[PDB]
Amino acid sequence: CGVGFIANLRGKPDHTLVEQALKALGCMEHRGGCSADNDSGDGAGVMTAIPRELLAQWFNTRNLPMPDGDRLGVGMVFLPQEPSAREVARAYVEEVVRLEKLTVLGWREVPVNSDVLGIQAKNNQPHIEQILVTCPEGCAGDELDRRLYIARSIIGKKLAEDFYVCSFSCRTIVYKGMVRSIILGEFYLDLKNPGYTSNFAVYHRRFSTNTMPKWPLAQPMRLLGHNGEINTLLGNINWMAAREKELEVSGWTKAELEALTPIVNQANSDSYNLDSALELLVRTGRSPLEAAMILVPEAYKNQPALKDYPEISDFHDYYSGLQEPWDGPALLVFSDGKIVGAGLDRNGLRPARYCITKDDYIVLGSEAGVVDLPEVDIVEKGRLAPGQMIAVDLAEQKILKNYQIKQQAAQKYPYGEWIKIQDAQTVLQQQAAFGYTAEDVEMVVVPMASQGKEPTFCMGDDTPLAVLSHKPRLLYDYFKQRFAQVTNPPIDPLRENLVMSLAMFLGKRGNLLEPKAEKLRSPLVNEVELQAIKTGQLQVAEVSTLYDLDGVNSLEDALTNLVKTAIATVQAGAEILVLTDRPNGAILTENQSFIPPLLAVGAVHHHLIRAGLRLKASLIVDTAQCWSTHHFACLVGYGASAICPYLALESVRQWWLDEKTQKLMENGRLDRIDLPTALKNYRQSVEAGLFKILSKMGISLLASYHGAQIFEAIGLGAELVEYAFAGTTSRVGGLTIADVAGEVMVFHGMAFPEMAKKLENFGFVNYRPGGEYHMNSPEMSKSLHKAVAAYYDHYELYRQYLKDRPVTALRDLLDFNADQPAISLEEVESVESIVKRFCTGGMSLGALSREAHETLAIAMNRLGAKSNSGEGGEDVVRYLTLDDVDSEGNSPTLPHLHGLQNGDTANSAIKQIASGRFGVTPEYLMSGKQLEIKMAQGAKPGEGGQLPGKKVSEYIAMLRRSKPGVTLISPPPHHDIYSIEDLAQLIYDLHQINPEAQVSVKLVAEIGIGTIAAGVAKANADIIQISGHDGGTGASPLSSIKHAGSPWELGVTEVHRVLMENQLRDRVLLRADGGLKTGWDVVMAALMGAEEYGFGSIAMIAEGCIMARVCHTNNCPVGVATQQERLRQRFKGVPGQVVNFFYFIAEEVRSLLAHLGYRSLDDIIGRTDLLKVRSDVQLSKTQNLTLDCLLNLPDTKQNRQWLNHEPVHSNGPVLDDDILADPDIQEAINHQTTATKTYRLVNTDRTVGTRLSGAIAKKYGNNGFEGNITLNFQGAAGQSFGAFNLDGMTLHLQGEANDYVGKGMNGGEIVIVPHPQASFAPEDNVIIGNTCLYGATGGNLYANGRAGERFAVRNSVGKAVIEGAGDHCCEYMTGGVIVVLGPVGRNVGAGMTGGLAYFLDEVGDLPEKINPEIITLQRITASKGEEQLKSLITAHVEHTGSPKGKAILANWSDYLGKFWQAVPPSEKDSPEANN
Ligand SMILES: Cc1cc2nc3c(=O)[nH]c(=O)nc-3n(C[C@H](O)[C@H](O)[C@H](O)COP(=O)(O)O)c2cc1C
Ligand code: F3S
Repeated sequence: CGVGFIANLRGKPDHTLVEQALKALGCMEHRGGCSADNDSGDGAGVMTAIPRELLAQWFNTRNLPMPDGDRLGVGMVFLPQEPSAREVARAYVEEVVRLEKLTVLGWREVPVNSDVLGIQAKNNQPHIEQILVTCPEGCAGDELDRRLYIARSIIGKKLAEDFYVCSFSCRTIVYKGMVRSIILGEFYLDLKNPGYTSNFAVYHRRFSTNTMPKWPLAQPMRLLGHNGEINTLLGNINWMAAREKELEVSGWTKAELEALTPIVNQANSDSYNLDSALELLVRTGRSPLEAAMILVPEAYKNQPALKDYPEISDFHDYYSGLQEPWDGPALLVFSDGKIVGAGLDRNGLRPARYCITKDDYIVLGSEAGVVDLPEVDIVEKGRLAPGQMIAVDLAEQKILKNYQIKQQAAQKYPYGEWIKIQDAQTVLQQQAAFGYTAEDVEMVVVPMASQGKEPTFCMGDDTPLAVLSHKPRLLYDYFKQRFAQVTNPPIDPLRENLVMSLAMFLGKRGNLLEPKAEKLRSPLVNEVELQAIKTGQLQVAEVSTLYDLDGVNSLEDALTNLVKTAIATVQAGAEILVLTDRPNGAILTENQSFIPPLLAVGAVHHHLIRAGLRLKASLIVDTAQCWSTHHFACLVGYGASAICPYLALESVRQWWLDEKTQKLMENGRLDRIDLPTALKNYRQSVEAGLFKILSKMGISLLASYHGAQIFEAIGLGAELVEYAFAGTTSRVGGLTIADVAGEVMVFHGMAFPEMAKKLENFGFVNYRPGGEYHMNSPEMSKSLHKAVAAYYDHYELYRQYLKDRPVTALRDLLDFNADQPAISLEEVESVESIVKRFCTGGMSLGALSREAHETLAIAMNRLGAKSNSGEGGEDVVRYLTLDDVDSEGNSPTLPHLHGLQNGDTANSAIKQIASGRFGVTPEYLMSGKQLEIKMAQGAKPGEGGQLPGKKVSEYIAMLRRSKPGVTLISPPPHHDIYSIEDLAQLIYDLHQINPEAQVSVKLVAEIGIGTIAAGVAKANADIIQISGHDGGTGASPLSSIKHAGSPWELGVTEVHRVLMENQLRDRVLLRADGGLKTGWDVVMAALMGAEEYGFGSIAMIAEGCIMARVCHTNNCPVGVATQQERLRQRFKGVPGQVVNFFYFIAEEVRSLLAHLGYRSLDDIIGRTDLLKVRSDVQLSKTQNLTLDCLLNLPDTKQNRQWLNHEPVHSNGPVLDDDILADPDIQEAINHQTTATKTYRLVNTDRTVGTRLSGAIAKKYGNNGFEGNITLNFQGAAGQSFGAFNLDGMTLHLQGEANDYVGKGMNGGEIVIVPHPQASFAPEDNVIIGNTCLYGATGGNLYANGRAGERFAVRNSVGKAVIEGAGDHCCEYMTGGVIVVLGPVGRNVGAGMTGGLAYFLDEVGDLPEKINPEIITLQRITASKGEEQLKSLITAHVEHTGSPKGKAILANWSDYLGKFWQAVPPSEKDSPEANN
């Protein structure tokens, strides 16, 4: 979406504003979507004041007296087209408008031209009329709106696509529609009438993820335009909706509150809900600014910019207790009519530029150069940093973030006033009972306890799902974490922790609406915090999570009573309920059985909501059965406000208090571990894991994660879910309350009846004979390895093990159901033809040895399929076909590979763009048939790539242009894609640089993917890939391998269905992967919707992986996942083996096509109707699964056209196309020419100069060019200005630019300069957006102006001078030189790992702001430092003329003093930070 406002303070309403408002929506067009029409838009809208002049003519014609401005009041109404129904509708409006003592002067029909709508939108178009109203008592502004608010909310109970009130006020009005942006005024004629005039205007261009427009969903709402995604929606709604009965305020009546009855609702969009909630806060006596701060509060902690403002620190501390944040990225834009303004999500994930004149004429919006003021008169040119609002007030005043927040700091204050004032070894079998296992403690509790970080592992989740396994499992295991993919970003929990919190509030949440004067650091609480708390504010009835045996028979009863006990106890005054499994002291064999802590905490939490009582108390779960990071997050997820994991804490006590352990600590394990540390490590590890999990979804506060239920269950059933976990999806439906009972029995049996010596080991993490099954055993793989190596008996073995297995994934419950006669292999398409559909899938060069990696590329190239470069860059040497190959199978260009032919190439068909941008270079991008945006990977969705330092050889360091020793943890988000439009932009950058390349977007299966893919389709992508949780990794958290992401059967299916329903299916190719190792696997993926099929681990195995499982170690005994030369030498494995492997899989595909009866995989894809549920299978845990989700897909027997895709989507006529169209092809082809050109830019002009860069890149790679093409530009530049700039390319910006300047820049220069006619201070005024220089790789950027956040985010070699910045300055920087000449927001060094930066922060406040995890603040001390800093600060001036530049430069000897230099422990010893 795009958004803004325009305000005029010092004038009376004019038309120009309206005019400008509309022009501005024009420039939002790329931030918006269109329907299947390619024409109707996802929405476009405009809020203004009442065009009291225009309405004047209605009154005249009717011979009627026009009421006072404060007393007129106007409904913009969408009504049924059908006459009879439109009168029923009209009669209702009036029925209720009359029910508040109001009077209807009548209706105005709204002049429209339906002829410009696109066929879809026109088909759907409601009939639009404005109702004009008054109060005979004499009501006014506030009171009238108050009544009108009540009115619209009542009419809202009948809301329908045909029947919706867009706005009903005496102050503002909304014209909005399913039109494309510049069509708005074309459609609504009122907006092109010179009688239309307003002081302000909010505008909004929407971007939806479907193709079926609903007029109400267009969007400036009744009160705000909202651009973003509430990632916490379910929680926020659930809390908000429990407030609903006890609403209570100043003289608002109890029946007037019961009138807004449901002020929020799961079925509406985050935005309709936000607007609603925000509305309620305003109508009950707060200004839009304040209420925003209540619901979408800043991150206030550690903010040195609130030194002088302890008011607002306190007014957040207060509310932080009352109301959880509506998280997710968000630019809000609102007007009361009285006030109008904008503010950002806590994290500042959307752009927001403002512009101000001498006459306080203000202009905010997602983009800089949009409403065209006369620059000679701009006074400020600002932006909102994360948290900031900016506002206007009718009494002619702008209002910057600070006065602002102070103004509700001043009032209702009590802030910092009312705040202040507020022994055996039974353990070894308790442990069994509560479900502990040999591995749970050895592999998880211990590592947390000893190293203080949850364990790391490799490879994918090999074993079957909880509901299909035969081994016992917790209830926790049935819940997979959901995470952010395109729709919204993850945040970095380590680099950006400063923004989060695990605080939790034990008080009962009172009244939001009344600020009356009348707290857990972390959710984990020790036996100490627990004693402490059980004193606390209130007493705290234990409810037995326990129950006896026989007679009071089932877990069904025990649950029931617990709820009743719980309900009953809360009624009787209890403000905290510790649910224990340890009531009155002890756990027995007669206390025979538990309510699993997750199942209880859901029950009491939902049942209480149904009781209308949750806001009353708050929940502590006091349990044994909770030790693992995930465990904790289920709990907080479904209710728990805090956890005392009394047994986990206990299992650490016993471990450290043990001879074996105590002994090793004297030599072997770290005897730097007093029991106080072993425990302080155990929790500090639990905390880092919570932080992590939240971040996977972009969530800052456990307070927000709390109600919200950020999971998708798999194998829970219909009633089980409704009872305990209401509103969580389980599209597969298994476990009954009985069945969960039966499971807890399975390991209740084994601590009690029997005997206790060591908890059992079930091969969960690591293959074992006795234990859980694994698709990839060291044995299956040696047998497959020897099979490929020949050219049989190993397939016997090999397939054998693959028969031998139980159910493992959902495709196993399925089977074929042919609909045509069997056929002969000889009719079927050839092995050669199928093999083109295969992909080897993208494992990084770091992760794998170059031997292993280059080999896959060769076999894949041979088959005419594709392999994939992972996130590691690619060695340039690879882009060349081999001649040097000789008789022995060796070749000088790649001396470490074997069995090469002479047509061979090791260049990767697919080239990956991941969050770290590691190799991402103009020629990189250009050697590449396809380009992949890695949104996420199956082993670890919310997270980002991970490369232990051990593995960063110099080679890897060279390829990644990063530092030899140093660990590489890439950022969770791409700093580039904070939203769907953002995605759309990156695709366009890519199509822009290599128009020839297809662009894929790689997602992980999880509920919601279908909706995301719809958007990706609309964002012009060429291929979507669905990865399952199955997938492999060279290193991930173990919790993640076992807990994040759903199965690809759910992914592909959903993507396939939603795209078909949305009519986008033809737009896009579907690649599926995750645990595919077999013809049958491919066929199942095909039936399910996939057209291409990916293989990681088996390609690996086929090259010689055993399944050691030590990838993260650098030890592959076998040369595959190491960088160690010794081990690499052991690499057996030749392209021919991976070639032959793929030919097997193919062959097996041909035979399946034969039993099914079709000639070609093309004929099969999507024919889900060829699947039936299998006759043999029975599970151990439940009677069956529901498989509607896999079987009910769109018929595909006839409609097969979606299977024909255009070769490559295009960016359209683009400015670069003209540039590349004159006398330039000379400066290029004659390797050495100068060329100057000059052009006007408007901010539709995106990615400028990038395609020229590609054109040069393609002919002389990164460095072959000695030309001097200069392109000077003027105006406001679009996203990605100068991206991937080469040497020999210089770009001039007379003007300003937007986000991502110099994204990917490789070489050359970019110079940006306000326009001379400015009269403002450059250094004091913004000139560039967020994420400039992103993964810069060389080149130089100079800019007189501030820049926004993440300046030089992942800079590897780029140099720059700017004059101020937002937060996250130099975020994951790694090399190069950044010079900043003005203030700079906080977190200034997060994970920066090499390179030098020099600030100059004269408020002197810099070290309070800096991130201290790694970089060090020095004062320039070494001369060559000076010399480095000068020539830069000088260059800037020679390219620019900077005033602050020239200043320092002539008083070189003064500013140079306190003026800090940032040194990563790595440039520590270099001629510029030492001597
Ligand atoms: C050792 C290893 C390293 C991987 N590295 C990456 C990575 O660099 N980027 C990425 O998108 N996927 C990576 N993957 C996942 C693959 O892209 C692919 O999706 C996955 O291997 C398919 O699952 P499968 O192993 O079951 O066949 C890696 C997988 C493994 C086995
Ligand atoms: S499991 Fe990994 S540790 Fe080596 S054996 Fe396979 S590459």
